[PDB]
Amino acid sequence: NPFQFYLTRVSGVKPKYNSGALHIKDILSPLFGTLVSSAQFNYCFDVDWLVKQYPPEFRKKPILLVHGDKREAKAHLHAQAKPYENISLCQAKLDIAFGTHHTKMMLLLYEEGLRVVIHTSNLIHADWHQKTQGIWLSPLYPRIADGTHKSGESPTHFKANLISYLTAYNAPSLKEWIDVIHKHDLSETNVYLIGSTPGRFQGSQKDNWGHFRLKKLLKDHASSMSWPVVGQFSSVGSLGADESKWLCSEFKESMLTLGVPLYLIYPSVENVRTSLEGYPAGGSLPYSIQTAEKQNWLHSYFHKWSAETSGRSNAMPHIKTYMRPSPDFSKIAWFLVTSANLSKAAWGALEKNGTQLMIRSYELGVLFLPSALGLDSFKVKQKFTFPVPYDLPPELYGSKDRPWIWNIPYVKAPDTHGNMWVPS
Ligand SMILES: NC[C@@H](O)c1ccc(O)cc1
Repeated sequence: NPFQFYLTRVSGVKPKYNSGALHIKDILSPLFGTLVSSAQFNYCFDVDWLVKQYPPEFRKKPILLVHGDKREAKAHLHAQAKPYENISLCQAKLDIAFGTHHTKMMLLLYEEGLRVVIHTSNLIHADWHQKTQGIWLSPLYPRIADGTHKSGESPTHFKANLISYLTAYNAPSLKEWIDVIHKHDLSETNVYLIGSTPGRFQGSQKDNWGHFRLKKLLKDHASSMSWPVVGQFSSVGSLGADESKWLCSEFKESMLTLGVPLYLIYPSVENVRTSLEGYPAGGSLPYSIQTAEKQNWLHSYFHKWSAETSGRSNAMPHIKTYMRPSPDFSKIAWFLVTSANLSKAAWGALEKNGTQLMIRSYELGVLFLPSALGLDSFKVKQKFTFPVPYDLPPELYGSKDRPWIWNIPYVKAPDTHGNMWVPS
């Protein structure tokens, strides 16, 4: 299994649909290594819940929480953590407004080596219960024989890329994790790291982050051959007055690079209503009427959530993925799993006559390139060759479908649990 790409367990589907699926408890289990220390980067945290996901024997090992909370929210987080002597926090600077620290990553230091986990789930019960979420598991990275001279680097430059990502936080607690990574052999890594970090980037620095980083990797590491682009996400930023402002111009341009139809997959009201969760799934799909009414054009790009291949049609997506399938959808030129949703905040927007990339948020993903495996393309695994976790080709919204919008009421039809949705 070259990909090490997994979905989270979904409770309440047939056990067959959970066979190759992982819950956080499985990720933190002793079968994965003898835990010594860990860092949990994320957006939302339930500390009590989180600590319980660790095996009892490991529950007292040091844990660093890397978050972006401020003021009263920071207060609350610290409050959640206080009861736990072994937990420290690192507040990631968010110097630009409307930025979030959105990256989901685990750094797991064991007696036997180091593991890196890049995934899409918040550290709260509901994100791991009945949602479709994605996980990439690094291999167990051995410690470098403390008597040998080696970089421990991979052909994909993952090790240096991860260190640069951590370096940008400028945070004392992360330097220690940077030192740990220095000491390990990450050479077996076959994926590319794609990060976002807050900033306004000029010249050479453009290629380091966001969609320009992706564009750069696709230039150097794919090659060419009406192959569509597919984008799949749970949050939608303000994209501009029309497609030419950002979506089809700079964003899609990065995405189509190699060496054009755009399918966007976003849950409809109907997908949410009949989900395992019902309407409360919409709490994790925060598309506001405010934003949506500014850009009604975007919605003709939208396709339904359907995941029969993985049995998760009813498990609302909090995973985010982007990919480049062939015209018949039987193959792909690459696959990206990331925390980045469909927003300029996450991906970057060009400022000052296209000479500046402005990014608002921390985001992190892994890119699977056939070349890193010595292939030209991946065959799509038809029934959850790359494991595409949702159905192809994507299915267009019906005429009566609407995109889920979180902050309006739905009272005409009850959801899966006989409830309505009246936000307020
Ligand atoms: N339910 C919390 C809400 O703020 C939220 C919504 C979507 C996310 O990805 C993360 C958090």
